Amino acid sequence: DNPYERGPDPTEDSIEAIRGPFSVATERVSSFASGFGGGTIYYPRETDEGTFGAVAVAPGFTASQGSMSWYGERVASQGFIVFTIDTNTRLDQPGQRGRQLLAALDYLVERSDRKVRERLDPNRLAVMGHAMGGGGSLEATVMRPSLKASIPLTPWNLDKTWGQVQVPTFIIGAELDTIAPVSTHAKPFYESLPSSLPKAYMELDGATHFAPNIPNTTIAKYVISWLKRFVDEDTRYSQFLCPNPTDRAIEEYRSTCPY
Ligand SMILES: [Ca+2]
Ligand SMILES: [Ca+2]
Repeated sequence: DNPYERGPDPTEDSIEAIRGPFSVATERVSSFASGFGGGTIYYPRETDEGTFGAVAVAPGFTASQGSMSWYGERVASQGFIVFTIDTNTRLDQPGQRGRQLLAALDYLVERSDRKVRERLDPNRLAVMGHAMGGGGSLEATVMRPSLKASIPLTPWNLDKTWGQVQVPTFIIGAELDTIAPVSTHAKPFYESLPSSLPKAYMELDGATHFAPNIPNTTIAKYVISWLKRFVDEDTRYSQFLCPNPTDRAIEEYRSTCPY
């Protein structure tokens, strides 16, 4: 038995659901957060199944210097601690965003409120981010190879070579993205990741750069499946990842399936 399995067996509808099986509480972080600005921690309330892995999330833009994000409730309710951090769109760069993602994770492990800390398995951590924060997801995995998963969303990075990445990486591209075009960012990153790495690339049909900023069931279901498979080692979710998804919303999918 896998000690990290959480929640009932997944179904095609459960992975698409807006709210998963866990109820979610939040903790706002504004002080003692210099390495990442600030953020909101979303966590499962139920403790009877054991502790949870965590994902730090760096969005591309949040209005009015906010930190809440639709990923928080949608992912945390599937059994994860989700820490959505502040953004500075006009200044964020990938290496810095990678540092901030890791600072957010280290905050969770070392300084988070006891209600979060007691629910956290500090050994099972992941990163995800949008745009320069997606470039930062890649950067973070090189800085901290012990991470369990990385999800660069419409990632932007001048550095196209990621052959040193050791962390299972799922890149989501937006087909019509003109800010981080998939032909020169997402796909070159994906193809330079090692052939031996569990990896995937999902291109959203007709989508623009800002698609990850709005609730999107295709993003959510495969983000959830990736985090389950790699943060929780939960092979009940392999069935949704391999063979490659064929959803109508997907223009193209590439992977190193089977994992
Ligand atoms: Ca490189
Ligand atoms: Ca298309």
